[PDB]
Amino acid sequence: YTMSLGAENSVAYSNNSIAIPTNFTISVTTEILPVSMTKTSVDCTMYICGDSTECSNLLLQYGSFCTQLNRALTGIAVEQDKNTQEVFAQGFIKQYGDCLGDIAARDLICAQKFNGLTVLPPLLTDEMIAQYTSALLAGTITSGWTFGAGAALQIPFAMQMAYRFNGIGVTQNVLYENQKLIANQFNSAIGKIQDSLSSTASALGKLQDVVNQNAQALNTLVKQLSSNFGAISSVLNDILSRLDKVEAEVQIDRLITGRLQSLQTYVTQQLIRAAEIRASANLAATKMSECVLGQSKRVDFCGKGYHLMSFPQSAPHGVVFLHVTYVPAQEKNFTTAPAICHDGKAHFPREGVFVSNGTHWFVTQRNFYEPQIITTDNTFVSGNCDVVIGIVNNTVYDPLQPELDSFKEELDKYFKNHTSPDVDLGDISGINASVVNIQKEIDRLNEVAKNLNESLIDLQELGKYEQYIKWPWYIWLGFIAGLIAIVMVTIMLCCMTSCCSCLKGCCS
Amino acid sequence: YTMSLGAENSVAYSNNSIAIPTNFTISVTTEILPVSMTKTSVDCTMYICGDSTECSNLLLQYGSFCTQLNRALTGIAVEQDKNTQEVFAQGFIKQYGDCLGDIAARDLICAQKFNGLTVLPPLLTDEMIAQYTSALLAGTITSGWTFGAGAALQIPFAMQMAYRFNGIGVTQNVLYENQKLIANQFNSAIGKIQDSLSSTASALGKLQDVVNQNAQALNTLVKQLSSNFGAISSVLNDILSRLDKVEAEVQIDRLITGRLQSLQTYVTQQLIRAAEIRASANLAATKMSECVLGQSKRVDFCGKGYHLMSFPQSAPHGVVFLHVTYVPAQEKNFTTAPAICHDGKAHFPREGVFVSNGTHWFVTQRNFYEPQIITTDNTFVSGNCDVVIGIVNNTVYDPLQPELDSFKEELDKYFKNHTSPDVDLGDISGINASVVNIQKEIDRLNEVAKNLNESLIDLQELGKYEQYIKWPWYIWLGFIAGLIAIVMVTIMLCCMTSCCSCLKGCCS
Amino acid sequence: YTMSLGAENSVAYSNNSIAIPTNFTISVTTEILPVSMTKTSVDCTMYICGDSTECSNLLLQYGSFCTQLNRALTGIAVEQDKNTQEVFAQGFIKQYGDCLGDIAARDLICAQKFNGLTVLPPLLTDEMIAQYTSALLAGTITSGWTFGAGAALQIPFAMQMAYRFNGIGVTQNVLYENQKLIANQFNSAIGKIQDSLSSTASALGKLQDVVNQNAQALNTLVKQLSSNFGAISSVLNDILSRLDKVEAEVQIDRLITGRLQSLQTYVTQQLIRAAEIRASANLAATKMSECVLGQSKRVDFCGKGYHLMSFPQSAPHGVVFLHVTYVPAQEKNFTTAPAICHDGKAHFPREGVFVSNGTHWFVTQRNFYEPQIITTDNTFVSGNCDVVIGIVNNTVYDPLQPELDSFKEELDKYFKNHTSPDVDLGDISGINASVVNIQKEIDRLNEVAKNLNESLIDLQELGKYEQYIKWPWYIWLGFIAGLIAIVMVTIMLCCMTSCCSCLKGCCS
Ligand SMILES: *[C@@H]1O[C@H](CO)[C@@H](O[C@@H]2O[C@H](CO)[C@@H](O[C@H]3O[C@H](CO)[C@@H](O)[C@H](O[C@H]4O[C@H](CO)[C@@H](O)[C@H](O)[C@@H]4O)[C@@H]3O)[C@H](O)[C@H]2NC(C)=O)[C@H](O)[C@H]1NC(C)=O
Ligand SMILES: *[C@@H]1O[C@H](CO)[C@@H](O[C@@H]2O[C@H](CO)[C@@H](O[C@H]3O[C@H](CO)[C@@H](O)[C@H](O[C@H]4O[C@H](CO)[C@@H](O)[C@H](O)[C@@H]4O)[C@@H]3O)[C@H](O)[C@H]2NC(C)=O)[C@H](O)[C@H]1NC(C)=O
Ligand SMILES: *[C@@H]1O[C@H](CO)[C@@H](O[C@@H]2O[C@H](CO)[C@@H](O[C@H]3O[C@H](CO)[C@@H](O)[C@H](O[C@H]4O[C@H](CO)[C@@H](O)[C@H](O)[C@@H]4O)[C@@H]3O)[C@H](O)[C@H]2NC(C)=O)[C@H](O)[C@H]1NC(C)=O
Ligand SMILES: *[C@@H]1O[C@H](CO)[C@@H](O[C@@H]2O[C@H](CO)[C@@H](O[C@H]3O[C@H](CO)[C@@H](O)[C@H](O[C@H]4O[C@H](CO)[C@@H](O)[C@H](O)[C@@H]4O)[C@@H]3O)[C@H](O)[C@H]2NC(C)=O)[C@H](O)[C@H]1NC(C)=O
Ligand SMILES: *[C@@H]1O[C@H](CO)[C@@H](O[C@@H]2O[C@H](CO)[C@@H](O[C@H]3O[C@H](CO)[C@@H](O)[C@H](O[C@H]4O[C@H](CO)[C@@H](O)[C@H](O)[C@@H]4O)[C@@H]3O)[C@H](O)[C@H]2NC(C)=O)[C@H](O)[C@H]1NC(C)=O
Ligand SMILES: *[C@@H]1O[C@H](CO)[C@@H](O[C@@H]2O[C@H](CO)[C@@H](O[C@H]3O[C@H](CO)[C@@H](O)[C@H](O[C@H]4O[C@H](CO)[C@@H](O)[C@H](O)[C@@H]4O)[C@@H]3O)[C@H](O)[C@H]2NC(C)=O)[C@H](O)[C@H]1NC(C)=O
Ligand SMILES: *[C@@H]1O[C@H](CO)[C@@H](O[C@@H]2O[C@H](CO)[C@@H](O[C@H]3O[C@H](CO)[C@@H](O)[C@H](O)[C@@H]3O)[C@H](O)[C@H]2NC(C)=O)[C@H](O)[C@H]1NC(C)=O
Ligand SMILES: *[C@@H]1O[C@H](CO)[C@@H](O[C@@H]2O[C@H](CO)[C@@H](O[C@H]3O[C@H](CO)[C@@H](O)[C@H](O)[C@@H]3O)[C@H](O)[C@H]2NC(C)=O)[C@H](O)[C@H]1NC(C)=O
Ligand SMILES: *[C@@H]1O[C@H](CO)[C@@H](O)[C@H](O)[C@H]1NC(C)=O
Ligand SMILES: *[C@@H]1O[C@H](CO)[C@@H](O)[C@H](O)[C@H]1NC(C)=O
Ligand SMILES: *[C@@H]1O[C@H](CO)[C@@H](O)[C@H](O)[C@H]1NC(C)=O
Ligand SMILES: *[C@@H]1O[C@H](CO)[C@@H](O)[C@H](O)[C@H]1NC(C)=O
Ligand SMILES: *[C@@H]1O[C@H](CO)[C@@H](O)[C@H](O)[C@H]1NC(C)=O
Ligand SMILES: *[C@@H]1O[C@H](CO)[C@@H](O)[C@H](O)[C@H]1NC(C)=O
Ligand SMILES: *[C@@H]1O[C@H](CO)[C@@H](O)[C@H](O)[C@H]1NC(C)=O
Ligand SMILES: *[C@@H]1O[C@H](CO)[C@@H](O)[C@H](O)[C@H]1NC(C)=O
Ligand SMILES: *[C@@H]1O[C@H](CO)[C@@H](O)[C@H](O)[C@H]1NC(C)=O
Repeated sequence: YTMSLGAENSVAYSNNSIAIPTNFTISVTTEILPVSMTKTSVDCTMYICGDSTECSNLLLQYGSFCTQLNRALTGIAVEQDKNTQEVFAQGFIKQYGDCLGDIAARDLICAQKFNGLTVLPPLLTDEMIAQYTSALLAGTITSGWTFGAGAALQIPFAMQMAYRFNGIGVTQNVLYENQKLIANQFNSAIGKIQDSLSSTASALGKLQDVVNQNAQALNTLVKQLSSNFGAISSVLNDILSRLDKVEAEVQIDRLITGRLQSLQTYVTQQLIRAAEIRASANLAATKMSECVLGQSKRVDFCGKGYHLMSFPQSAPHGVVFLHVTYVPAQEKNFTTAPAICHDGKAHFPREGVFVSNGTHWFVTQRNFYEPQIITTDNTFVSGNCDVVIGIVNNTVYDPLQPELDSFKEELDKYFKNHTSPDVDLGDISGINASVVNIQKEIDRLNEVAKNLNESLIDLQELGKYEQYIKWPWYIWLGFIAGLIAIVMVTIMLCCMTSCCSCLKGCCS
Repeated sequence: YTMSLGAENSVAYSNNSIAIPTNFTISVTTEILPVSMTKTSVDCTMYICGDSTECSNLLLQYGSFCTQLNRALTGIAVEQDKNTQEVFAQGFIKQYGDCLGDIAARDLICAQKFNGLTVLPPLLTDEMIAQYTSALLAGTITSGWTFGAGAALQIPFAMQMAYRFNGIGVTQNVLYENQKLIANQFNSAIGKIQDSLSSTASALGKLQDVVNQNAQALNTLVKQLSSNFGAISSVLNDILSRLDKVEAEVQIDRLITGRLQSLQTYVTQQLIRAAEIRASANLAATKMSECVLGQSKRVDFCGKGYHLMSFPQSAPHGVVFLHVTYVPAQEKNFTTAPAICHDGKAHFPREGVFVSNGTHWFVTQRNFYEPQIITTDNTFVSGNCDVVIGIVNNTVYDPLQPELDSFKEELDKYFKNHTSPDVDLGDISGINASVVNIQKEIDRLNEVAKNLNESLIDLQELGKYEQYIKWPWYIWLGFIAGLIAIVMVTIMLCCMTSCCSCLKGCCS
Repeated sequence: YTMSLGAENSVAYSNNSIAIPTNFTISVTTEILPVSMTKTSVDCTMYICGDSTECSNLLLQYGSFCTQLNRALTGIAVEQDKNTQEVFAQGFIKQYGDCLGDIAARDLICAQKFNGLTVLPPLLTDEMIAQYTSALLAGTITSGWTFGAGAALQIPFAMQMAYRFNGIGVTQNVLYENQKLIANQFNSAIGKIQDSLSSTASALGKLQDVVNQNAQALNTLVKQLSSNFGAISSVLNDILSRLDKVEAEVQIDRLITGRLQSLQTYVTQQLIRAAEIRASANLAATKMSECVLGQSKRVDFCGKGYHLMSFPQSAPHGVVFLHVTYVPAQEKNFTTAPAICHDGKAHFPREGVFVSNGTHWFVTQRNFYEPQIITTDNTFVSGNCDVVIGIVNNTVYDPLQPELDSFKEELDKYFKNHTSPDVDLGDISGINASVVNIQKEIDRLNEVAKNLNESLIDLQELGKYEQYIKWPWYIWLGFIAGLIAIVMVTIMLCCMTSCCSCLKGCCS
C-alpha cells in the first residue's frame, strides 16, 4: 500500500485510446430473472430403491431421514401424525495159572493164600472134574474094604471145594469193594458235575444279565444320540439360514448408503440452486425499482446499454422486463486520460473523461462525444503529482476442507481384528470294540455231546432167575417113598449071610 | 437477435401512463443487515444418539467425521491432540430154566455149556438139596453092601457141585468184564466231561474278556462323547451369542446412517446460510459506503426512498442503518414515452423521460414532475427509426442432477446371493443292538443240576465180614481128641466077630 | 410503520458533523475477482480408503456414488461405458456173624434165609474146613461098620455146600442188580449231561451271536459317529470362518460411512465455493462495464475512491482491474442536516447535502465542499413536517433445521431385539454300561476240570484166566488105567475070606 509510485509515470496518466459513443439508435431488451422455484417433495424410497422390494423393506428401518430431506427441499414443516407401535420377540488168579500151568492134577497144590485164607480160582475143567469126582468115588470104594480111612482119597475133593468157595468169597468181596469204588466215585463225580452246572448256570445267567443291560444301554444311547443329532441339525440350520440373511443385508445396506449420499448430493444441489433463486429474487428487487419506479444511471445493468424506461410482466416462477434503452450506433476511438499532471499539479475531470482533439484536451461526457472547455467548474486540481496505490483482492471464501488420514490409521484407532481357533473334536475311532470267537469251544461242546453217546453202558445180559422151581406139598413124600425102598432092601439083607453065600459062589 | 422489428410500432414508441412524483415528504427507514454469524460447534454423539448408550459406543468406530463436520461449521482447524492406542486380541441162566422148569430133578441134565466148560445156575432149592444130599448119603449106604461102585449114585452130587462152581466162574468173569466196561466208560466219560469243562471254562473266559472289554469301550466312548457334546454346546453358544451382537449392530447402524444424513442436511443448511450471511456482508460493504461515505442515486437502495443521508449503528452480528430519504407525497399519472420517432428520425431524452402536457411533449426528471423544453442540449436524435431487440435470460445454475439407475441394476453389478445347502447328519437309528436270551438254557441247566441228584447211586448193602472167626492154638487139639475117639472104637472092633454075633442075633 | 413521530424532533432533522472532501489526490486501485474455478475429478477410492486394500474391495459394492459426486464437482456428464457382468454362486452177611460169632461149629445152625432159600456166607476158614472135611471123612468111616446110615454125619457137609452156593447165588443176583442200577444211573446221568452240553452249546452259541452282532453295531456306530463328528467339525468351521469375515466387514463399513460423510462435506464446500465463484462472475459483469464501457457514479465501487477510468486484464481464474480514481487528501467536518423543517414546512436538498457556514445553510455536493445558495431549482419544499418511518429487516433465509427425536424413540419404531435360548443337549452320562464278573465261576470250572481227574476209577486187578489147563486126547485114557488098577485089586479080593484071615490074625 504505497502513497506514491514514480515521477510523471503511472497508469493514472496512461493517456490511451477509448471508444466514446458518437451517434445513437433506439433499442430494447427482454431481460428474464427467476424469483421463485418449484420446490417438490422427493420419495426417498422411489429414489434409493425404486422398485427393488428387497430394499423397500430395509430402507424403512433407516429412519425418517426422508422427512428431514423433504423439510430441506420444501420449506414446509410437514405435520406428521403420531403412531405408538413397538415390535417384541420373546488178585491171585494169575499165580494159580503160572504155578499149575496145564497140569490139571497140580490143581490143589497150587492153591494160593490171601490174608488168613487159602484160595483157588472158580473154574473146574473136564480134566479136574475127572480127577476129583473119580477121587471122591474111589474114596467111597476103598473105605468098604480098608480097616480104617480109605477116605484119605477124599481130602482133595473136600478141600478143593472149600478153597474155591473161599476164592469166590475173596473175589465177591472185591467185586463189592470195586462196586463201592465205582459207586462212590460216580456219586462224587456227579456231585462235582452238579457244582459245575450250578456254576455254568450262574456264569451264563450273569453274562445274560449284562449283555442284555448293555444292549439296553446301546438302545438308550442310540435313542438319545439320534435325537441329539436331530437337535444339532435343527440348530445349525437356524444359524446358516440367519447367517445367509445377514450376508444379504450387509451387502444391500452398502449400495443403499451409496445412494443415500447420491441423494444428499441431489439435495445439496437443490439448496445451492435455491440460494441462487433467492439471490436472483434479491437482484430482481433492485433491478425492478431502479428502472420501473425510477431510471438507472448505470451501464449494461437492467438492460444492455443506457437504461431509459421499463415495463415488467410475470412468468410462472420469474419476472420478465421489456426495458427501453439507447446503444452506440456509431462510436469512435479517442486518446483520453484519467488525469494529467501539469508541472507537479495533478489535474482530473468532474463527471466525465478528458478527450483529445489533436491541439488540446477537452472534458467530455463518458458515454457521448460532446467536447467541453476545461475550467474549475468542470475539473479538479491537486498540488501533488504522486499517485496513491490500493489493492482489493476479493477472496471468495476458502473452506477449511476436510483433513482425513490414511484409512488404516483411522481404522486401527478402534478396529478389533479377530481370528477364532480352528476348533476340533476328539477322535473316538481309538475305540476298538473287540469281537469274540468261541466257535472252536461251541463245536467242541457239540462234539462231546455227540461222543458222550459212545460211553452209554451196554453190559452183557446175565439173567436173574429165582422163578417157579418149587416142589408141591402133595408130592414132597416122594423121598419118604425112597426110605420105604431102603426098608424093602432091609428084608434082603435081614442078615448078611446071603452075601456070604454069594462069596462062596465067588470061590466056586 | 434482430436489428429491427416493424415500422412505427414497438414498445419503444408506444406511449402509456406512468407515476411521476409531484410533491414530497421527509422520510426515514431503519434497514437491518446481518454481517456476522456465530457459527457454533456441534457434538455428533449428542445429535445422532443423544442418550442411547447402545449407540454412543458405535459412533466411535465411525471415525472423526464429527471433527470434519465441525471444521465445516467453524473456521478454525481445531488443534486436536495425538494418541497412540491400538487394541489387540490373540448168559445161560434163562436156558437152564426153560429146559428144566420144575420137573423132578432135571437140574443136572439141564446143565448148559459156554465155551469149553459146562455150567449150571448158582441156586439150590429145598427140592434140589433133598435130591443131591439124599443121593450123596444113599451112595455112602449102598457102597457098604455092594461088591463095587454103589457110589454110581454120587456122580450127580459131585458133578452138580463142579458145574455150579463153573457157573459161578463164568458169572464172576463177566461181572468182572462188565465192571471193567463200566469203569472204562465212566473213565472215558469223565475224560470227555473234563474236556467239556475245560472248553466251557475257555468259552466263559473269552466271553468275559470281550464283554468286559466292550463295556470299557462303551465307558470310554461315553466319557469322550459326553465331553464332545459339552464342547459343541459351548461352541454353538458362542455362534448364537456373537450373532445376537451382529443382529443388534447391523440394525442400529442403519438408523445411525439415516441420522448421519439428517446431520449432513443440518450442516449443508448452515453452509448455505453462511454463504448468505457472507453475501449479506458483501452487500453491507456497498450499502454502507454508497450512503455513509457518499450519497446514492438509486431509488430503493439503502431502503425504499430517494436516499439523502445515513447514520449506521453496529449490531452484535449485523448492521443497522438509520437512512434519511424523501418519498412522493403526491404523484400523478402522465402519458410518457421512452422515444418518439419523427419522420424516420428516432428521438429520445437525456437524463430523464418524455412527459405530455396535452398540446406537446416536454422532457422531465423521472422522479420529479418539472417540465422542460425539448432541445439538442436536453435530447438525442437518430437517423434510423428501427428498434434493436436484445434478450437476457439470467439462467441461475442448472446442476448436473444425479442419474441413478433402478436399485436392482446397481445391486446385481457386484451383489452375490448365497444359499448354503440344507445340511443333515447320517441317521444312526439303523443300529439294531440285538439283545440276548439264554433263560431257557439257564433254566434247563439249573433243572439238570436239580435232576442229576436222582442219579446218585444207592446200592443194596451187601456186607464183607472177614474178622472174628479164628480158632485158638490152645484148643486146636480138639479134632486130635476126635482121633482118640476113633482109637476108643478101635478096641470095640478089635475084631469084627462082635458084628457077626449081632448078625446071629438078627437070625434069632 | 407510523406515518409520523414527534414534533420538530427526528433523526431526519438532528444536525451533526460529517466529513466532506475538501482537496483531492490522484489514485489507482488494483481490484481482483475470480470468475472461474477448476472442476477437478476426485477419486472416492483414494479419498475414503487411500491405500487400505481391505477397504478398496468394499467400495466396489457401494456402487457408482463416486460418479454422482464427480458429476457434481465437475459439471460434465461423464460418458461412462456399458458392462454386462453378473456373479452367480450355485444182605444176610452180618447176621450170620452176629449169631455164629467165633464158633466154627455154629456154622450151619447160623444159616440165614432170604425169600424161599437158605443162605450162608461164601468163606470157609481152617476151623470150618476141619469140621466139615473131617465130618465128611468120618461119615465114610462109620458107614463101613454101621448097619444103616453112619452117613448121618455127612448132612452138615452136603447142606453147607448147598447153602453157600445159594449165598453165592443171592450175592451174585444183587451184584447183577447193583450192576444194572449203576449202569442205568450212569446211562441216565450221561443222558442228562448230554442235554446239559447241548444246552451249554446253545447258550454259548447265542452269547456269541449277539456279543458279535453288538460288536458290529458298535463298530458301525463308531464308523458313522466319527464321520458325523468330522462333518460337524467342517460345518462349524464354515460358520465361524464366515462370522469372523462378517465381523471384519461390519466394522470396516462404519469407518467408510464416516468418510463418505466427510467426503460429502468436502463436496458440499466445493458447491458452496462454486456458487460464490459464479456470484463473483455475476459481480464481475456489473463491475467490468460500469467502469470499462462507462463510468460509475457510486462510492468505493470498482476500488476505493471516486471511479474515473478502468483498464481490465485477465487473471489465472479471474479478472484484474487497474481502476483510476480520486480520494480525499484533505477533508473537513461540517455540521450538516438532511432536512430542516421551517415553521411546519419540511425542506431538503436536490442532488446534495445541507452544509453550515456558521451564519446560514448552503446546499453542497456530498463528495466535494463547494457551498451553493438555497433556491427552488436546488431544493424541495414540503407541506407537512411529520417524518415517515420505514423498517427493512433483511432476513437471510432461516432453513427448516432437522427435527430429530431421541435415538431410542426412532430405534424402537422398527428395531427387533433378539435373544435366542441357551440351547443345551441331553446328557448321555446316565448310561451305566455295566461290566460282568465271572472269574469265580471260570476258576471254579477249571477247579472241577481238575477235581474229576481223581474220580477216575482204579479197580483192584482181579484176573480172568480161562487159558490152557486142557488135557490131551492122547492121554485121556489115564483114568481108564485107574479102572485097570481097580481090576488088579479085584483079583486080591476075588473072595473076601483073605480079609477074614487077617481078622483071625487080629484075634491072634
Ligand atoms: C480543435 O478544436 C479547436 C476549436 O474549434 C480548433 O481550433 C480552432 O480553429 C478555428 C479556425 O480558425 C479558430 O477560429 C478563429 O481563429 C481566429 C481567432 O482565434 C480568427 O482569426 C478566426 O476568424 C477568421 O477565420 C475564419 C475562418 O476560419 C473566417 O470566417 C473569419 O471571417 C476570419 O477571417 C476564427 O474566429 C479557433 O479559434 C480555434 N480554436 C482553438 C482554441 O484552437 C481545431 O481546429 C481543432 N483541431 C482540429 C485538428 O481540427
Ligand atoms: C489474493 O488472495 C488469494 C487467496 O489467498 C491468493 O491466492 C494464494 O496464492 C498463493 C501463491 O500463489 C498460493 O500459495 C501456494 O501456491 C502453490 C499452489 O497452491 C503452492 O505450490 C505453493 O507452495 C510453494 O511455495 C511456498 C511459498 O514460497 C513454499 O512454502 C512451498 O514449500 C512451495 O515451494 C504455495 O503454498 C495459495 O495457495 C493461494 N491461496 C488461495 C486460497 O488461492 C492470491 O495470491 C492473492 N493475490 C494477490 C497477490 O493479491
Ligand atoms: C401546455 O403548456 C403550454 C405552455 O405553458 C400551454 O400553452 C401556453 O398558453 C399560454 C396562454 O396564452 C401562452 O401564452 C402566450 O400566448 C401568446 C403568445 O404565444 C400571447 O398572445 C399571450 O399574451 C396574451 O394573453 C395573456 C393571458 O393568457 C395576457 O396576460 C397578455 O397580456 C396577452 O393579452 C401569452 O404571452 C403560451 O404561449 C402557450 N405556450 C405554448 C408553447 O403553447 C398550454 O396551455 C399547456 N396545456 C394545457 C392543457 O394547459
Ligand atoms: C431461458 O433459459 C431457460 C433455461 O434453459 C429455459 O428453460 C427451458 O425451457 C424449455 C422449454 O420450456 C424446457 O424444455 C422442456 O420443457 C418440458 C418440461 O421440462 C418438457 O416436457 C419438454 O419436452 C417436450 O418438448 C421437447 C421439445 O419439443 C420434445 O423433444 C420432448 O419430446 C417433449 O415433447 C422440454 O424438454 C427446459 O427444461 C427448460 N430448462 C430449464 C433448465 O429450465 C427457458 O426456456 C429460456 N427462456 C427463453 C426463451 O429465453
Ligand atoms: C458565511 O458566508 C457568508 C457569505 O460570504 C459570509 O458573509 C458575508 O460577509 C461579507 C463581508 O462583508 C459580505 O460582503 C458585503 O457586505 C455588504 C453588503 O451585504 C457590503 O457593505 C460589503 O462591502 C463593503 O465591505 C467590503 C469589505 O468586506 C469592502 O471591500 C467594500 O468596498 C465595502 O466597504 C460587502 O459587499 C457578504 O454580503 C456576506 N454575505 C452574507 C449573505 O452573509 C460569512 O462571513 C460566512 N461566515 C463566516 C463565519 O465567515
Ligand atoms: C428481524 O427478523 C429476525 C428474523 O426473525 C428477528 O430475529 C428473531 O428475534 C427473536 C427475538 O429476539 C427471536 O426469538 C427468540 O429469542 C431467544 C433466542 O432464540 C429465545 O430465548 C426467545 O424465547 C423467549 O421469548 C419468547 C417471547 O417472549 C417466549 O415465548 C419464550 O418462552 C422465551 O421466554 C425467542 O423465542 C427469534 O429466534 C429470532 N429469529 C431469527 C430466525 O433470528 C429479529 O428480531 C427481527 N428484528 C427486527 C425487530 O426487525
Ligand atoms: C436370492 O435368494 C433369495 C432366497 O434366499 C431369492 O428369494 C426367493 O425368490 C423366489 C423367486 O421370487 C421366491 O419364490 C417365490 O416367491 C414368491 C412367493 O410368494 C412368488 O411371488 C414367486 O413367484 C415365487 O414363487 C422365494 O420364495 C424367495 N425366497 C425367499 C427365502 O424369500 C431371491 O429371488 C434371490 N435373488 C436373485 C436375484 O436371484
Ligand atoms: C435388548 O436385549 C439386551 C440383551 O441382549 C438387553 O440388555 C440387557 O439389559 C438389562 C437391563 O438393563 C441388563 O441387566 C442389567 O444391566 C445392568 C448390569 O450392570 C444394570 O444396570 C441393570 O439394572 C440390569 O441389572 C442386562 O445385563 C443386559 N444384557 C446384556 C447382554 O447387555 C437390552 O436391555 C434389551 N433392550 C431392550 C430395549 O429391551
Ligand atoms: C497524451 O498523448 C499525446 C499523444 O497523443 C502526448 O503527446 C501527450 O503528452 C499525452 N499526455 C499525457 C498527459 O500523457
Ligand atoms: C487544493 O490545493 C491546491 C494546491 O494548493 C489548490 O490549487 C486548490 O485550489 C485547492 N483546492 C481547494 C478546493 O481548496
Ligand atoms: C486297539 O487294538 C490295538 C491292536 O489291534 C492295540 O494295540 C490297542 O491297544 C487297542 N486299543 C484299545 C483302546 O483297545
Ligand atoms: C402519445 O399519445 C398520444 C395520445 O395521448 C398520441 O396522440 C400520440 O401519437 C402518442 N405519441 C407517440 C409517439 O406514440
Ligand atoms: C447522428 O446522425 C443524425 C442523422 O444523420 C444526425 O442528425 C445527427 O446530427 C448525428 N449526431 C451526431 C452527434 O453526429
Ligand atoms: C435290524 O432288524 C431288522 C429286523 O428286525 C433286519 O431286517 C435288519 O437287517 C437289521 N439291521 C441291522 C443293522 O441289524
Ligand atoms: C443545526 O445546528 C445549529 C447549531 O450548530 C442549531 O442552532 C440549529 O437549530 C440546527 N438546525 C437544525 C435544523 O437542527
Ligand atoms: C408542494 O406543497 C407545498 C406545500 O403546500 C408547496 O409549497 C409546493 O409548491 C408544492 N410543490 C409542488 C411541486 O406543487
Ligand atoms: C446306574 O447305576 C446306579 C447304581 O450304580 C443305579 O441306581 C441306576 O439305576 C443305574 N442306571 C442305569 C441306567 O443303569
